[PDB]
Amino acid sequence: TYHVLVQFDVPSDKAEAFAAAGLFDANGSLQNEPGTLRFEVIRDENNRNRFYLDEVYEDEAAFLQHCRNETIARFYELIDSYAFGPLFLFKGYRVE
Amino acid sequence: TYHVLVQFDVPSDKAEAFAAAGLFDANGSLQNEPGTLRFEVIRDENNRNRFYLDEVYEDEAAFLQHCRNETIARFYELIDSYAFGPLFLFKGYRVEGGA
Repeated sequence: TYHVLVQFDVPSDKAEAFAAAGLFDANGSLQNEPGTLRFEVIRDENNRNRFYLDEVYEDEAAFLQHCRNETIARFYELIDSYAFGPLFLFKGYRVE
Repeated sequence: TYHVLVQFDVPSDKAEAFAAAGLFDANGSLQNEPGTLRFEVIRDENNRNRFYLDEVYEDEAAFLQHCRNETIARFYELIDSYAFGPLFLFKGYRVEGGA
């Protein structure tokens, strides 16, 4: 499996809005993309502005397909006015 | 849930030894620790030396329990001579209720 960790920063008063947008992305991607296997939104325990998306795909091609799909485009429409990112913390493969 | 992302760097000739140690840590923690819910070893797609541990716990207390248990202690005994880390990339809480 192909694991992609993404980091975003948002104004503190936009944190709840970002989290909703992240779950919108997760909901739509998991449901409609056969290559998208897991998609979690994580809030930093102390940094008031920082969130992480922990994404799992069958392979890199599935991630590139996600990048070309409608849900991620809808996600960016929601956050574009205020968010900073994506910053890719890593892309890698699971050691099974 | 409480999510912890850990990063390690190892010399190239110790990458297989690190993976074996990480697989021991993941299987030993998941099998024996009721608060340890998920534990994945991930190798960077290009960086030959870099590994990540993606750990999920019931709450912060369960991570701190993991930290005081015997599985992690043997993991560090296996990797001490060659590894660089842990570097904590993040600790955080999952936003719940999604599909």
